[PDB]
Amino acid sequence: AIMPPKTHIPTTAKYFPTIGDPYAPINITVFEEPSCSACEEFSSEVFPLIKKHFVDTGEASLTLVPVCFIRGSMPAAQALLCVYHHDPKRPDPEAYMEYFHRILTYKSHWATPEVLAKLAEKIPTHREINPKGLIQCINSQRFTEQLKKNNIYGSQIMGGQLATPTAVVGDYLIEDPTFDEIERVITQLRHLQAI
Repeated sequence: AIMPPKTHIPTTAKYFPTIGDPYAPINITVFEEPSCSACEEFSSEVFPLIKKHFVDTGEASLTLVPVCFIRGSMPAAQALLCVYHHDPKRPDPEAYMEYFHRILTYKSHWATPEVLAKLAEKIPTHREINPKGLIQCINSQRFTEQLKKNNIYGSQIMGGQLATPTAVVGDYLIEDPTFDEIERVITQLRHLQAI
């Protein structure tokens, strides 16, 4: 009830939209924009492989951070965080990511609640996601200030390289990442760990 203020921006993966083991030695942190054209191939062909090869093995933690840089994306950005927080008790990144993926693979005035609500249907949650609640949360623009933290966070992280998709493996920064690039960097990280 009465506690100190929350951090402006968290210090551990546990408190970011993350799947896998939060204590894991390696952390993959990905930044994506709801409208980025280069992210469609990534979330569809690259992101799952990251999950399968490094996250499902307990080798890495996978964080996905949303950002809003081009007009028409804020509604979708709102919906993402609206779904991420569909349950007051527990944030479920699993629903939030699958929702994201569905948005990235969707074909400038595109982001409408109806389209955002339809994509949100049948979404797997740990006690279900309602359209009317989702539409209300989008119009409310609850998470405008949050997305500003994300933009500034991802910016300061990339030294201004505000382009997506951008994945961060350990302390390494890979623009327009591929699976080979990500794997090649992990091979180095496993090697340094071995040292």
